[PDB]
Amino acid sequence: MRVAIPAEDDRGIKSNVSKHFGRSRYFVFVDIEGEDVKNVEVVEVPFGDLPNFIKDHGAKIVLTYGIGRRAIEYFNSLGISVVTGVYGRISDVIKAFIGGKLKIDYDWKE
Amino acid sequence: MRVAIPAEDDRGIKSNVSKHFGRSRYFVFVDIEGEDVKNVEVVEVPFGDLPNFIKDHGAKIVLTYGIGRRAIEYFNSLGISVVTGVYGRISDVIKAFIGGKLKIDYDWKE
Repeated sequence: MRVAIPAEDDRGIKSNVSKHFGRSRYFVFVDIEGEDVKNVEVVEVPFGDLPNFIKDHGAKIVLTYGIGRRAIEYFNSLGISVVTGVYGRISDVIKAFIGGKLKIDYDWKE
Repeated sequence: MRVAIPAEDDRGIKSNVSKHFGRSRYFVFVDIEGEDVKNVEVVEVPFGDLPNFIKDHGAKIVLTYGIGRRAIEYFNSLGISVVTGVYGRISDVIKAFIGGKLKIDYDWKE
């Protein structure tokens, strides 16, 4: 399926998850088929804009560090699932995600 | 992909989303391919048990009404996304989910 990830840099799968969704200016869209990463797409954000931006790009899951409750709810209303507390290099996150061992910062709100 | 939903009854896609994940005794697993529902599987729960139960059944998304923060985090650590605030007949939820128009109870915590 297609997974969306806010990036800190325009470095694609070598960038880190941006700590603030919403203020982030690059997103990485990763097409996953089984254990296999079939496509990486690295685009920039323009300027419920952001959620609609993500939905318009086909992403059905969003992996983020921090994101507001309202944004999560807006995502959810669009049938999009959000994972919070994710940090680190996006390449590592995608490998963790595929293998059921994601590293979550439980304390991302404090 | 495969979506897991806690059911109030053993009525499958005719049951409602159970209002309490965790105390629920039936789950519905729905295989979705595009706009198409390819398979429905209606099983019962035994007796991070529940999350592992869901992961062991191949579900990568969980749609729930209420669920605890700890359970969500545990799901997330297993690379599983959770949607909260979902209620109603499971057949209606699945149709909403596929079309980007899910109806969310923003106030499911109060």
